[PDB]
Amino acid sequence: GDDRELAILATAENLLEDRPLADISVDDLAKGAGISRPTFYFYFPSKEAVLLTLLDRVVNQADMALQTLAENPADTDRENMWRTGINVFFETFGSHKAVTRAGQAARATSVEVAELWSTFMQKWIAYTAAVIDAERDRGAAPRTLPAHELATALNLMNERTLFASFAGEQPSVPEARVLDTLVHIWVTSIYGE
Amino acid sequence: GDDRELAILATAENLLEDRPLADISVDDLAKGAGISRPTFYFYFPSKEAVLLTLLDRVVNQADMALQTLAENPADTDRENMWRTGINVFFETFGSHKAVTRAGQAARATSVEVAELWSTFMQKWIAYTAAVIDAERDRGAAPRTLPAHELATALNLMNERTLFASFAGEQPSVPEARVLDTLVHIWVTSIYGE
Ligand SMILES: CC1CCN(C(=O)N[C@H](C)c2ccccc2)CC1
Ligand SMILES: CC1CCN(C(=O)N[C@H](C)c2ccccc2)CC1
Repeated sequence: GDDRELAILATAENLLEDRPLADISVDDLAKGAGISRPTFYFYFPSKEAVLLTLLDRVVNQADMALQTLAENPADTDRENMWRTGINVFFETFGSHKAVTRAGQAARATSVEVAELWSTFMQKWIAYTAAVIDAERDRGAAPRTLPAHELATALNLMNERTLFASFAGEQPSVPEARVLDTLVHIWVTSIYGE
Repeated sequence: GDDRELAILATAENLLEDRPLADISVDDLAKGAGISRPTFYFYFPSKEAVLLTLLDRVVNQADMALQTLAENPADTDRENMWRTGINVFFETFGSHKAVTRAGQAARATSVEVAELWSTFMQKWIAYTAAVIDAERDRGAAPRTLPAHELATALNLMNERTLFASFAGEQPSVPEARVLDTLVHIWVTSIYGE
């Protein structure tokens, strides 16, 4: 039951490491999961729906990890606070590069993948903005740009820059330098006047 | 000759304002350009090739505008220098939103659109890095991050943030606030310690 479903998900994630969704068949997913094609269709309406679930799981893992941080402050300076938080996204999505890559491409063709991504981006921006506001309220950050607009650009930066590094795009920041690059831009743009 | 070619390009740009490339036919482009379908195929091998040329023209217009700036320094402070340069991209791509939107989507499916975009990104990053280096050499900017890695992230930020604003994505920075948002992040990240 949940075991066949999990096997289909594992197969799909494994197969997306070697080729795109377009080059993967339902027969490929069924075969890999040790089930027939009609049995597959009992668990999922389409290969597209398999990706959506994989992405949903990755996105929620990141979100849950950020919630955990938000509830248990690490005892460090402000630079390290931002780094720790950006690192949740670096590690979570960096641990699922094929799902990241396929899921970002699916945004063009799938309304549900677009809305999933859009919902969580709004959440992570809102949280970023709340932290900047608290930093301004405590007098640690200067009142420069509208917090929510600053939050939006920094989050979009992270999205495009992390994804380019993971995919090895040209151009991209090397994966071993991307965390420090983002953290510097967040800290200088948040604290700087 | 060049007139039929230009008419096909104009038709394609006009039609991309109302619908995507997938929903536009060669018969649509021929009709709009006042030519037959075989005559179309004399000028362009595909509707895809029409987009590639449109994007090529937009990209080169931006590039040429930046070259002009680079050769004639505006007499202002450093904030205004960056703003003027970011503004070339804001205005050029902002004046061709349908071509921008279609061309960015084509990156997934077209190797030539991917390589066009990649070539000019490398150029604009290299130029950004050269300016930061000169700023460091004159002692106006501190030696923080590797210039080229800083240049890469700021350019990727601009790409994703400008495009989200133009497309009205959720989330996005409002188009009337996006220039000031980017300029603040560039200036604080380039000059800040
Ligand atoms: C406290 C903040 C830390 C930094 N954040 C962050 O990088 N979000 C962006 C949008 C992202 C999300 C998933 C994958 C790649 C990038 C948000 C939350
Ligand atoms: C001096 C620099 C100014 C800012 N630049 C810039 O925004 N480039 C990015 C990559 C971009 C290009 C086209 C469309 C949207 C964004 C580069 C050059």
